[PDB]
Amino acid sequence: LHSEIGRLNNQSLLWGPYRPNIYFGTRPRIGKSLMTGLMWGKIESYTDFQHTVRYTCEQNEGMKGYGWDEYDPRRGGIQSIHDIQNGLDITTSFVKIPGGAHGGSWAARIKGTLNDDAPKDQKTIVVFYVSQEGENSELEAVPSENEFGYEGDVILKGRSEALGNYKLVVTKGKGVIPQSDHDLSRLRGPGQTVVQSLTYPDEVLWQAKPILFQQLKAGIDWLVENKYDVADPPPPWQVYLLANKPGSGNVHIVQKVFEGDFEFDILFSSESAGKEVTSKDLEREVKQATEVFGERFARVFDLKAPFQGDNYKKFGKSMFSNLIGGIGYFYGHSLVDRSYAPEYDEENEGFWEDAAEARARHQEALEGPYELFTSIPSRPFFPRGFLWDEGFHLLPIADWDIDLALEIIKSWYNLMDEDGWIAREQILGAEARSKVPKEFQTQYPHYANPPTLFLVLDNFVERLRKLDETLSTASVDNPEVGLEYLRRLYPLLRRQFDWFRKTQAGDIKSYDREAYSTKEAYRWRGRTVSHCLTSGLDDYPRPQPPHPGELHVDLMSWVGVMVKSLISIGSLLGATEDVEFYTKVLDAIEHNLDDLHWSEKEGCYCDATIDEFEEHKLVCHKGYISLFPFLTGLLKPDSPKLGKLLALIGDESELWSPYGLRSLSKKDEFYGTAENYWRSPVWININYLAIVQLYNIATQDGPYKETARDLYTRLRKNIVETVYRNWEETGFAWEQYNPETGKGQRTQHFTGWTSLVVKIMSGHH
Ligand SMILES: O=[N+]([O-])c1cc(N2CCOCC2)ccc1NCc1cccc(CN2C[C@H](O)[C@@H](O)[C@H](O)[C@H]2CO)c1
Ligand SMILES: *[C@@H]1O[C@H](CO)[C@@H](O)[C@H](O)[C@H]1NC(C)=O
Repeated sequence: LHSEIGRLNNQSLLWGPYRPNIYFGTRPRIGKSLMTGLMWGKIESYTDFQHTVRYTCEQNEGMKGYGWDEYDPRRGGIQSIHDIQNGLDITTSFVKIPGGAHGGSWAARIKGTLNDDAPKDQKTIVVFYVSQEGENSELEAVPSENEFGYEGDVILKGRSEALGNYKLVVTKGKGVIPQSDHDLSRLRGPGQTVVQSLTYPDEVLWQAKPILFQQLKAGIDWLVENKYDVADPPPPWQVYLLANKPGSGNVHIVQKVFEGDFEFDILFSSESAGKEVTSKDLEREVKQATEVFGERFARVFDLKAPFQGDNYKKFGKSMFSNLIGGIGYFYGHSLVDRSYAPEYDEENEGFWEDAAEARARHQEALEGPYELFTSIPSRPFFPRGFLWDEGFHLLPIADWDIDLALEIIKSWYNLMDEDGWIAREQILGAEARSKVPKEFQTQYPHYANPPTLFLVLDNFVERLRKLDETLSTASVDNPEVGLEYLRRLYPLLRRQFDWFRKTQAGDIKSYDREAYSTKEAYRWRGRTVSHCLTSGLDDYPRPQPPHPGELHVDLMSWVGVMVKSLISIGSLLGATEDVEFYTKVLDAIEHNLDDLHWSEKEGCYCDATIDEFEEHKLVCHKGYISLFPFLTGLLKPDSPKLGKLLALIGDESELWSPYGLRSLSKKDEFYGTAENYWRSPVWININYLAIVQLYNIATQDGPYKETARDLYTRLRKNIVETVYRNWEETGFAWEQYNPETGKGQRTQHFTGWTSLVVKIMSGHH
């Protein structure tokens, strides 16, 4: 049955718009196969199209916004693009039609509506770019009956091992198609849909923009050669209309020009399915997917007071649909320093200078290829896998579709090397590398990231204890299937645990360090004078200078989270030897959190170093780090330490702003200094952890139940309304929020863990 659910999840999830780095495109979960991409731009002059054309996601003054209004990767979705520069409101509706043996069929409608400001007769160029990688696959444009291009539909006929036989149709579309009475029309036609069919080596097919412009430039070179000149120039839209040359190749460019409003359809028909897809199919399936999205949303994300209103519901659907709509399929080589240079052990003072010298040897090499199926923080800015972000992304996704969440976790754990390392940042293939400066591509096998993916597995275990609709819950509805998933994953989870203890070890023994345990102490590798990027809290102030004796209380808490998950999953699997080892470790972390990281003087947890005089010194910077044992749920609800942390959380003069908890206390000397990234702003991911833990305490007998209930109620309200007000005014989820003003700041489209807000609204954790 596990096998069967496997095959059905593959077939369900194979096709999608799994190219979140571009406005609209499709690819299957196959490395070397069929990819599609949409381009558009106004053309008003001989030189503006190069500057107006849209392909890869950006955010600037020229784009009002964009995002998914609805999405489910099994069914499809509707995306809205609001383009100020090109005067266009675009709708891309995508829908999946199951059948046959090759992951089924799909359809998309592209709709462009000129905004009020645009000239009514604006000319818009639209390109549908189709590419196919694979040594023994084929794709052919069926020629038109007509001389110069297509009056109707364009038909591509294709074959591969992976997809079988298929046809891809770009429909004629609705809208005015401009006509040229110029002399050139004798040789290029008056104006019509055109197709150019090309071949390049498989590894450059992704470079859609340069491949297009190279064809456009050949077109213009031909005009200059053939006496079309400034005495009598063709109109700009005809100078930029490719000469029709359909045929066979691994690239197919389908170009249309519209005057005013336009729409056209893309119909992908898997031959192994029944009848080929029609525009009527598309319209029907789009209606259906919308009804299904509506029904699932009211079940899965039932928003509780005071967020029951339609305005909060619209907000929730937008925050949710952008998070799940960010799911991409990435394939290619990763850049990795496999030197394991000894400078990376960081056992000396000044270790960051040694580590710099090792990096400057540039021993990194490309390795893989690898594949990843994952949600992303940011389409325009960070369209790739981030290890601790994904833990946050999958909490709402797992509610919606636990089986999808488990596929993504599986995809992440298939990246783990023999040692138990997954790169914190997954830059797979040249297309992914193009969005990243060379200096920042290289991953390091000694750099960890919080294991937030365990928090999702915790939600799954609690659920496992206590056809699309069926597939979505098959791994909890069939406990046999769920246990078997954990059985295969468990060894990887245990390998990572051991990797953390081996590679991120703190030094107790070699200093005057008293503690209940000689084993349990941890230090994030990879820290520089002003940063600790591996912790995920880039510039939170840490002990100065960095030191091999440093201990980080957040890292110990994360190991705590891991052991509690391994106890749970080990138990379900009856790994009794293993569960006994974990239990001793958990008891040891509970004691050493206190002996090594608790400040009675400050009333909070702190990182440690060793002094100028080689003694253990606590270093207290009141903020998120200080709360970590509480945030990761390691503290008993009756703990006096917890009560002191609730006093810090609630204190307006330290962390409590009207807009949520400040990353750093207003009292801390590093408040609003340097880049001020994690040194004051309100971050939705850590606020979410705090809201879940306050709720935990509010729903138990104990001495802080009522303090927790009050703080839970207000914190939930402050975080949701801050993100809501900003979405209302700007159309964006933001990366962080200003604790003085409430404004969203840094990066837009952060869906992204800011989308945790859908879960905070639905409550009942
Ligand atoms: O140096 N940069 O290439 C760079 C460029 C830009 N630009 C691009 C063009 O213009 C607009 C903004 C912005 C920031 C950076 N900073 C470093 C950076 C690298 C990768 C991800 C993140 C975001 N998160 C940071 C979180 O702290 C972490 O926890 C989380 O895991 C991670 C993923 O969400 C930050
Ligand atoms: C989907 O299934 C095929 C064959 O059953 C397999 O090769 C592939 O690995 C599966 N998915 C992924 C991305 O592994």
